[PDB]
Amino acid sequence: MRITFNDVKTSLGITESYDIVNAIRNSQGDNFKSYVPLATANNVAEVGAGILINQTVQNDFITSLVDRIGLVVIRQVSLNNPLKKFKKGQIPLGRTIEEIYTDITKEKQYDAEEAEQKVFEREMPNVKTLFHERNRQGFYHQTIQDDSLKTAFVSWGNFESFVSSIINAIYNSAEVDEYEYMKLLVDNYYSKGLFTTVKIDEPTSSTGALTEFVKKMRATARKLTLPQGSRDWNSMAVRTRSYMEDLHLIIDADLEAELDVDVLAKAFNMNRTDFLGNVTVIDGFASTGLEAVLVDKDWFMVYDNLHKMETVRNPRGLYWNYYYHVWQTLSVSRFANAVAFVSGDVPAVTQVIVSPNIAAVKQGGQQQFTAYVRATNAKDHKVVWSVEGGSTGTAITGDGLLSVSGNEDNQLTVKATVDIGTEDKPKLVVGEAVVSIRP
Amino acid sequence: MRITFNDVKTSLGITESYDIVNAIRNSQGDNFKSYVPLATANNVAEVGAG
Amino acid sequence: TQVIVSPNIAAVKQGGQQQFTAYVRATNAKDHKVVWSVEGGSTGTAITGD
Amino acid sequence: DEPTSSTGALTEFVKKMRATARKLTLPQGSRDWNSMAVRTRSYMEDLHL
Repeated sequence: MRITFNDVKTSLGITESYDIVNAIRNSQGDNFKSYVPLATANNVAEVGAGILINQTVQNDFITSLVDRIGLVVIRQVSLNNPLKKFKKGQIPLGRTIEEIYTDITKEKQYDAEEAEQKVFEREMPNVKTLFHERNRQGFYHQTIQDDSLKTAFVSWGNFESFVSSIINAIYNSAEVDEYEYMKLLVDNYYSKGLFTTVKIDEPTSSTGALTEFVKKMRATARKLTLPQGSRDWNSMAVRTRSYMEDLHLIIDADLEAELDVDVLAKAFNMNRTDFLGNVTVIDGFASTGLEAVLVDKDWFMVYDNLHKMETVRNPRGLYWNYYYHVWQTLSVSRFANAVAFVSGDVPAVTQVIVSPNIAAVKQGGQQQFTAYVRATNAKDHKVVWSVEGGSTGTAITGDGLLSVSGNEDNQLTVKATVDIGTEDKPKLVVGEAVVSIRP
Repeated sequence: MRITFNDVKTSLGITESYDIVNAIRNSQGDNFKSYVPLATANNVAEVGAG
Repeated sequence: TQVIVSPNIAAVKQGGQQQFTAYVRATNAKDHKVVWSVEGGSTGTAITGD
Repeated sequence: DEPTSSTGALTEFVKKMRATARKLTLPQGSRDWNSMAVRTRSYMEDLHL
């Protein structure tokens, strides 16, 4: 079989901003006057950018002879992912990971007249759980047809180098895809509205506020590690604590350069104006608003289940097949602190969290729910509660107390909604919880 | 006693600013072009937050 | 500034298919839509929007 | 004025704080910084901000 091409131009997919040969020819004392004395300028400009598809060229002196190629160079590259340090061990058996967290309780006023009748009363501890599963199962497939590949080389060294490059491409692809999956984790988390958003663009004073972003980042990092804890920085609304040595700040190259040229080059004793967490620089995020993300070491929940490679030879077709199987689980923990720095515009409310998300009540019982809205601004918004159970008799008050009718058997859905849009154009942010009924 | 739950969504209390899977699918020169070649991206996006 | 088609040289049979990707060098942050065409001049040959 | 209004207000606040701290610990004492208006003296090591 012969594969041949005809009528191929040197300027195949080139869009010209301007014609350099015409500019040189038509220059009159312009910046192109330096190239006027050059004699073989058109020939250099015609083929100086390289050729995509080559064709046989006859020799200049003798038209019968053809021109040969005198050099062959093989280009090699090796890639790694910089986020591999956030991975955990392996899971050889099982599929699901369970994570449990016990929160804090409230203080009760001291009383003896009341205590004399409720000694054996019980108070349910507050505890939440979430689950992680294996979700990545892929393989990389390539083929090597060495007998058909022999004709493209005249040197065994070049042939072997090309085969080795083909082999290395598989591992390069695996590393690149792993990095992209890890970045997709953060982008998905931001897209689902589970971060706490801090604006780093609006300043508090028009007096040369070129340090507003670094001041905000420093303050946020400082208040992330207050000893008494807080429940404003995690998507499960649990009072937790962070440590300074376990905080990782993933930022952008342009942000790093901006900080370095703006504050570090002009600050005396720059230790008072640097970042606080462990800094890792990447090539930006996918979402519009993200500029930097500050997370905890326990935020990542990435494990690898399988890594293997297997080959098979086709003797009728005279070739080799390589398969590289990778199985992994990629997830994040909602119990860990995570904040995202935004330099654009954001909605008034990002999410609403109902603290009891799973409940089981009897036909005459009651359940109390609490709601936490994540408002970017300082404006306070009210929640409204509803129940989509269906039976008549079950009702929820405005505070968040749900009572269940004595005759009812179906799964109840408790919703708390907040309105942030205008009239006739409503926009709603909803938190939800599920209630089962004991018989 | 036997407490069970039936027909529970995987997006119980989640309100999304934008659909990440739709953004990846309908991408032409955007910042998701690196996510386009990913094979099992839908499952990771679906169960990546717990 | 330019648009680069990742496979620039291809060889296919009369019943085969090929996949091409386009990379657009955009100076600004705006997003632009690519449109594909074939100038072979034969009926029955087609290219999709993807 | 305000610690965050501008860069001059912050340094003015620093000046006022330093002056107050200096005059709270004069050896002769002062009945100017307590609710009982009694003449008392503080120490720099015991001052907390």
